[PDB]
Amino acid sequence: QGLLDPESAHRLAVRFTSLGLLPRARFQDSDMLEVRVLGHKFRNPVGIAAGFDKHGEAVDGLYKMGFGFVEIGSVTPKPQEGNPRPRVFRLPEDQAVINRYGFNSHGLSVVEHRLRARQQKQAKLTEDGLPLGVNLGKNKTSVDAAEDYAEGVRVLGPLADYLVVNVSSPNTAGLRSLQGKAELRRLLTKVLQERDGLRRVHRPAVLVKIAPDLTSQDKEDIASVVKELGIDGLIVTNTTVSRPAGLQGALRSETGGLSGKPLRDLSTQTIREMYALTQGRVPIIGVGGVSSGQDALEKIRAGASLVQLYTALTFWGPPVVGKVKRELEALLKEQGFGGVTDAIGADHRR
Ligand SMILES: Cc1cc2nc3c(=O)[nH]c(=O)nc-3n(C[C@H](O)[C@H](O)[C@H](O)COP(=O)(O)O)c2cc1C
Ligand SMILES: CCc1oc(=O)c(Cc2c(O)c(CC=C(C)C)c(O)c(C(C)=O)c2O)c(O)c1C
Ligand SMILES: O=C(O)c1cc(=O)[nH]c(=O)[nH]1
Repeated sequence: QGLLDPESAHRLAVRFTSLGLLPRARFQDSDMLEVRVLGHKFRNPVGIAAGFDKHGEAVDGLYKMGFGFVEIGSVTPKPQEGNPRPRVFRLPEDQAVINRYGFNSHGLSVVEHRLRARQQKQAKLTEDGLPLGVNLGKNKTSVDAAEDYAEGVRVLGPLADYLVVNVSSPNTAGLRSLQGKAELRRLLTKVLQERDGLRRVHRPAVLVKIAPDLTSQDKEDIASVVKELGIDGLIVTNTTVSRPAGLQGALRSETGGLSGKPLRDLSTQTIREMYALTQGRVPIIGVGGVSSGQDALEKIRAGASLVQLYTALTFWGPPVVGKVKRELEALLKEQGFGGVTDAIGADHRR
């Protein structure tokens, strides 16, 4: 996969994963790694971040890889092609990636039928501690962003353990302004009303996924709206449009969202701030630059109940999943935690 262009390599990775051609992971999850949050049991706290399986093609292969939960998407209401290629760039010297896909999506109807073909299989997986998240986006030309998200709630909500209102892609014009207070309250009120209108066994948790580039005011406002409306959780963070000092990759000045190691601590600090602003009462899924057990535990101690990764998988391969989990269990023991749950937010209680 490293030898092809990055997008072609990704498509080959998705196809290979979907076929199950990867040997089943050998790491057996210990009880120490179980987390109960968002109304569900998670066998382990390490998920695949949105973007790897944009269209829901490889869910079962990803569980076989050892992920404790899978998030697909972002999915847009209508199919759309995204930006012209190339739109994904490797920064090997930084263990980073820059992408500007622009919400390439098979669309709600195609993804709906894909998930329906395995809906009862997923119900059993969820009951066994392996939940499914669905990340919702908006079409490029849509005139009414809230209605795009409402359509996603109605169509894929009934197939999801949790939904993500992705208002933080750097690659759709105007999207991140949906993170402002008034716009976000109106958008999330509509999303939650649509969610509440689904039948009980088809009613997912709703989370908001936020950028790492927010001002202090932006974060205060998001925290306020999340508590006012009863939003079920936050995903922290998407990719960054910043370019931290010190990037070495030749492609560092490509337009797009930066992921991987240069994002890691910006993400951890955003988790830390959002946990404090919500008094530790709002579950956080922490994501950005996780490639080791230490990376995972730092985000958990900062306030994350669960973590996700994507970019590290494309540098270290499938073994990184078991590596993170084994290192995490060892660090929890070394630091005197009974399990993941005991470590959530621990830095704030020092
Ligand atoms: C190529 C690529 C595509 C992505 N697509 C999406 C997406 O469609 N929706 C979304 O919410 N996040 C998307 N992300 C963001 C990731 O879910 C994650 O938030 C971010 O990459 C940081 O995690 P990482 O450093 O482990 O990759 C994408 C990231 C990458 C690298
Ligand atoms: C869009 C971001 C992006 O997404 C990808 O999916 C890949 C492919 C890829 C990979 O998925 C895995 C993980 C292997 C699986 C079978 C799932 C890899 O181990 C590698 C390598 C070199 O080891 C790999 O290149 C990318 O290169 C990039 C830049
Ligand atoms: O371009 C996309 O589709 C995309 C990239 C990214 O980093 N984040 C996101 O939410 N969408």
